Amino acid sequence: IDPFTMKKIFMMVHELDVNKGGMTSSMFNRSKEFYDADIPADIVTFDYKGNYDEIIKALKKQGKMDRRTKMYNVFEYFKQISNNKHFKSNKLLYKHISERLKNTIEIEESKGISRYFDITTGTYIAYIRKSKSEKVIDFFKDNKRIERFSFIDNKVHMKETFNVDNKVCYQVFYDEKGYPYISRNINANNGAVGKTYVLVNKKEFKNNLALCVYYLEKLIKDSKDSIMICDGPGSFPKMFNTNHKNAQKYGVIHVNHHENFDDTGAFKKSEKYIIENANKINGVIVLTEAQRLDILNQFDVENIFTISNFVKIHNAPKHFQTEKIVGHISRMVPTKRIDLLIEVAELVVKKDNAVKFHIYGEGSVKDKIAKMIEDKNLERNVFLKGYTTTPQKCLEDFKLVVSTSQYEGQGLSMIEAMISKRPVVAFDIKYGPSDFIEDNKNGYLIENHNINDMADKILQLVNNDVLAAEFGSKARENIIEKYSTESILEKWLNLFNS
Amino acid sequence: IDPFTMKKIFMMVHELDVNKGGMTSSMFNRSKEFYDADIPADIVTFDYKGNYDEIIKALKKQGKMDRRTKMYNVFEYFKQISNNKHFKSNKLLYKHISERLKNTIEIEESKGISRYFDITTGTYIAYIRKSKSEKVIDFFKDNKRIERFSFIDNKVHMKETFNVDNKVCYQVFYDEKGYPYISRNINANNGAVGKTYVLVNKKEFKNNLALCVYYLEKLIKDSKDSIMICDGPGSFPKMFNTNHKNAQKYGVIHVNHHENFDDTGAFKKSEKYIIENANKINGVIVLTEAQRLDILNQFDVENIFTISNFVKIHNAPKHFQTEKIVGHISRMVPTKRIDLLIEVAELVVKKDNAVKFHIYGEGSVKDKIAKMIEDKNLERNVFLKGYTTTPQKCLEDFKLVVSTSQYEGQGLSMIEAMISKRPVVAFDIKYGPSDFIEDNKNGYLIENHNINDMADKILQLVNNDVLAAEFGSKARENIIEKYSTESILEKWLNLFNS
Amino acid sequence: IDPFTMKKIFMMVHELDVNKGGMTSSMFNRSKEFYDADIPADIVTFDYKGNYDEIIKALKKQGKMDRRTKMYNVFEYFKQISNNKHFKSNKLLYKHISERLKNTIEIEESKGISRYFDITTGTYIAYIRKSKSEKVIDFFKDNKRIERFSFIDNKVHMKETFNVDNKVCYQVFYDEKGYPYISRNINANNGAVGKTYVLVNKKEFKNNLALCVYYLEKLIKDSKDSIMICDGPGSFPKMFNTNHKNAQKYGVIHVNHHENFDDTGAFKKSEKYIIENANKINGVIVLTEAQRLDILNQFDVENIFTISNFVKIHNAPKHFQTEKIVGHISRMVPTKRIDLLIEVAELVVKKDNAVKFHIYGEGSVKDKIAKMIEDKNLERNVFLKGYTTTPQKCLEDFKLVVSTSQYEGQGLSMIEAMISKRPVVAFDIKYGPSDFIEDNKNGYLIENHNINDMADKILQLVNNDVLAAEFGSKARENIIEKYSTESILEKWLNLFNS
Repeated sequence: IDPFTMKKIFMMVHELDVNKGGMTSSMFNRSKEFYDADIPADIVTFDYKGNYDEIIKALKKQGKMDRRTKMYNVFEYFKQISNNKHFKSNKLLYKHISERLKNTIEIEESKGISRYFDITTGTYIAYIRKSKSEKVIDFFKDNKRIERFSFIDNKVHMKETFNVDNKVCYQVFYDEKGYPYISRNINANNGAVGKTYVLVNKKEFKNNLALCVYYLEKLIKDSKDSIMICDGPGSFPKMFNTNHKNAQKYGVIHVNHHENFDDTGAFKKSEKYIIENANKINGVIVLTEAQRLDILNQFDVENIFTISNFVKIHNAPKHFQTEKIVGHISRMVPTKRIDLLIEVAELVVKKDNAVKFHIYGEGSVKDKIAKMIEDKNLERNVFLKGYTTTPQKCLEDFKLVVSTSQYEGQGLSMIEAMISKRPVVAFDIKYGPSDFIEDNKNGYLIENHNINDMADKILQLVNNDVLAAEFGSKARENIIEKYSTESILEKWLNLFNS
Repeated sequence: IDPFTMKKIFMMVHELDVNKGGMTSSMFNRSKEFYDADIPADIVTFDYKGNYDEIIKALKKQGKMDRRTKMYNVFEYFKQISNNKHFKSNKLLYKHISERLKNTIEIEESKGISRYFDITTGTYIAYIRKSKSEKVIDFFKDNKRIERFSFIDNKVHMKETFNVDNKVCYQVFYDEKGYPYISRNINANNGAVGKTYVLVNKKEFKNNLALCVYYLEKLIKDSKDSIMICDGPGSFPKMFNTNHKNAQKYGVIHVNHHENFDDTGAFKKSEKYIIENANKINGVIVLTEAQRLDILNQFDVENIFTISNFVKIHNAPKHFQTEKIVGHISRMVPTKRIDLLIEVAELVVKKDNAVKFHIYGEGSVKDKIAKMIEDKNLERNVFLKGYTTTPQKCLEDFKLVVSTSQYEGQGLSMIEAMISKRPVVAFDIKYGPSDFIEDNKNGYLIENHNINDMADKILQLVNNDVLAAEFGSKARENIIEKYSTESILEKWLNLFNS
Repeated sequence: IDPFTMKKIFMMVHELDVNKGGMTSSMFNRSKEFYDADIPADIVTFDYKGNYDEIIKALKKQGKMDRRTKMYNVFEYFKQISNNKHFKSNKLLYKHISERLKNTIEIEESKGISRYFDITTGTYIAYIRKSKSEKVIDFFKDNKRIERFSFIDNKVHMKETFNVDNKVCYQVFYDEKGYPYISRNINANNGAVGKTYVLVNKKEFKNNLALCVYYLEKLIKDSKDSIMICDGPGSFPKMFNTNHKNAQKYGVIHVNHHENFDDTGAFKKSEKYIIENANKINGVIVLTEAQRLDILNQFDVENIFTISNFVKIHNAPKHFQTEKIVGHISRMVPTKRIDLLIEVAELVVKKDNAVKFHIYGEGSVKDKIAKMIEDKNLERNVFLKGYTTTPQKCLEDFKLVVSTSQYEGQGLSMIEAMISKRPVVAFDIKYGPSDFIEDNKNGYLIENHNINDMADKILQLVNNDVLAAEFGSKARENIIEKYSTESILEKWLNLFNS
């Protein structure tokens, strides 16, 4: 690959945030590898945040995002156009705000929260809340909130309008000199973005889709060296609909495409739309051959390719754990079936008592598990430890780990554990686990409903230190041979070259 | 009749419009005949239209309204009072509008539709739509429409106010120099007019009824030579409630007074109110003796008189049609039972295929007929040709015509067809057809449910050219002897003279 | 008692009003007796009225309130603080109002009611209603009322804000120079007072409870000579929650504490809260030993004391009535079971016809009694005479009187009648009647469901003039011996001294 290649990759997803994992981790690391191979791979997002600067800076400070990865955001782009049209700050905006606050007395609620009342009439005028570098000002009309101005570092970046139910129905974004550059309608019911007005260019759009199609045609040169990769399934139409004639388009599916918990044969509606149009773009990528194989029968398309996530080999713990500890790391999600896990930890501890179960995670499964834990009185064995910033020093504490998930794209959490020499006991589900857990040499695969069979193989190893240690080391080394950076990279480059 | 008579007739109805037929046609022609006999007969209306000038001009251009017939409208009257109180245009109104639009940028939607956004705050200010000589300006508040200004020739004539559901709850009417002369409350639910404020006279009224009672006492001199004729049943209370001591009052009923599709013996509520008060005014007029007869038993009143509509004899077609074509002209209305018609055209064409059925009309029966047409697969026989501006050159194309109506006042469409020498096959219903279709000499009457008996007599004549031609000529000439202008006029004059 | 004692009693209740009886009568007279014994006893209220001055003046003019009794009201207090901070009238408030009314025409509705419309646009601006010394101005926005300014003697005292449903959601109170001193949120659904802003002191409160707790700590010196008596059960938390360490606190229960019409054993929720905290204050007072006795078992507290209302002996009528008249005085309330009364007056008059039944009262039982009266056709015997300002000259007209009440605190109306030498026939209910009607010496007690037994003893006396006269005189004198001022007063003083 030409160190001076003019190839560039644009990887698309709705938003980035701190403490948001999932495919964005896969995007971050994938960007890192492309740059290492001298192909810049940046990220494109389509949502509004007044503090994206702080968010990206923090993602890089925490080592989650490679320093070379840029994020291109649609509102930032028009903000930058607006910044270069005015050469004088919008004082009138501040005057407008200041005028509405004159003739008021202040009544404090607490140190950064006060209300303001007209001193002639006693009418409720404003609510002001201040925290650190942020400030919100809420204006009232007939004692109902109508507007909120949001500030960062004493500069307005956003104004919101509220309807009779006190929900947002309109937004304005201001540039760094105080000028409005975009406004847009919000449907108060569901929060869907509607008509979008690009004020700085005197142009209207039907909605954010139309806005971003336009943005991408400005952002991404129409050359065969421009590569677009859409990871966010919700964002695929933005890519699909541009008028690029020469730039390449790929869509990546990160999850099982079958609808969750269905016997109809139902496919998730977005991922089905992406798959069905595979022959209208350069390619749809899935993480396993298993999934690629299922698709080629099910659908009449051919442009389906298998490319695994890159895998990064962190250093293993210095010490094998031997205390009968076994943990679970995950978001608290229905599809990871932690409900079965507690019903196996129930089983393990009726038979062997000194085993305990450490659970890290946050989500819609936590407080109906906590209640599930002591309904059957098990919280001196089963522990629910909340969120994990450092889920590698949690791996060191574990002898083995468990996965009761029914639906995965690849199961990276299971791979990541094997890297720390911590062997895995998990369901034989699609897709992922069947590949990198070799039954009886680095961890166990069970067939997916037999939580009883899970009892045996789990407490087997929680009292066999040497088979615990040897399998984890066979689990780490297996990963290294199976998922090499150079192998993945090559599959990418063959697609781009055509 | 004195060519210098001071008699004048005021004929009342809610509104006039282009493409609105029915009794207004009867009013138009009736006015024409009264003027010919040297008695002016003008029309009074009670609704608001900013473009009534254009509407009346067009009605006269199209030859629907006699050039001598004036329309007196209640809002026009107060508009004219306001016009003579101010001698300087209302610049402040335009300044008010212009002020709210300053400091905006424009964002086009299409060539005559743009939106306006405050350039300091980005707030949505206005929507402007322009077409030819008309313009509407919509102002927004918290991103919801609150007001609409309507323009004709760049002059405001109306302002409307909108509630939270974006429905009108208040209206203002402006005179030709821009001054508000009337405002009024609207009930957003049903559109009923409420409190009405006559600003130019500093006076309030309970509602449009009270307003128009007042108007009529100003418009119509209280002399025995002032004659009021109420045609619009909805407008009867306006007439009934004035304090005129000397002016004559008549009400005309144009329809069957029995409630439609009823077995109770139910009378339409308005027409019952008019009938019950017949002995409290000079007279209630119905179009047939049949109907007059039914009333005199049913009710304890005597002032019921029969006077037919005037009938105008247009020139007949030069040629008899002989192609097996037979048509239906009507609004698409439940009471004209076109449902039976298609179920007779079904019958005719199972027996004789080369017959086809041309249907002109628009209404609430059209798209459940179109579907009814091909559910039984008949659209190469039965044709639905939309609206008719020239329903006489449609008469020429026909050999005969059909009426499946169950409820009529007289059945003028059936008479009008006979004039074009096109004989009629229609139900023997009340009221009208029993009079001017002589069974077996100019057309057929069937008894009203036997659509099978209709099959026989219809396709009889669609293949008997000479009985088709002779009956139509017997149908035209019959009309001429039966309904003469001089005969009708005389019945009117005897009422007025008493 | 020291004529120079620094003892003072503060008696608490939500509001005072004219034509509002009940415990406020008991408070009025109780105040009178304390002052006579040289201990000032004033009243504290917690609601807003712009005309409290007129109301108190009228209560004293009518001899209902002792001239020495002051009323301390929470809003008056802050009004007075505001009055002493400004030394210039708030002209801007009047300018604000005047500005919104300029450029309008007036349209009269009647002599004190007019509407105002902008003369440039015709928009509805205001509604003004004037009566005597009061005026309200309503302002409109998009033809919906948003604000009402209330005036007394041409000075604003209140401004109200209206929501989309035209209900109050915010109030402002202005001082006598026109300055806003308090504003507060109203929940439009139920009318509950919320966040309260004491503008004159730049301070906020959670609600009226928090406001009044604060008020009472300012109003009532924290000394053992400050005595707080809470009569209004709704107002007990205001007293209970102050931080007074030294001032005494008593709560008085005026009614049966059992929930009305219940078989569960349910206690009225407020009175239960007061009773349960009896040992946390100086004492809970009930009107009878009977009720005190029921409580000491039912609850685990001891600070329950019995002290009767003071009783005032008005002069008796000069003449015994002997016409068979027998009356009922009461508010028309479910708990006084006038339904049974009419079903005894039914019984009395089937047997003796010349007896009639005079009923004075107003309430939620009147119009389902009127209908109940002639459904059984009895209004030439049973009479419903409306409200009574002079219920002593109604006592003179009566030979005896009746009470069918199931629930009482003491039954003062029954006592008051005996004073006029009018003996009572009433149910033996709790609490009260068992004490001061001695069965067979001054009136009759029946057991509470036997309305038939009531027939006998009633018409017995309506035809025994001498037993009617003698029992009433035994009824008057009994009261005098039983309920002496000095006896009551002494029970109070022993509590205060401890």
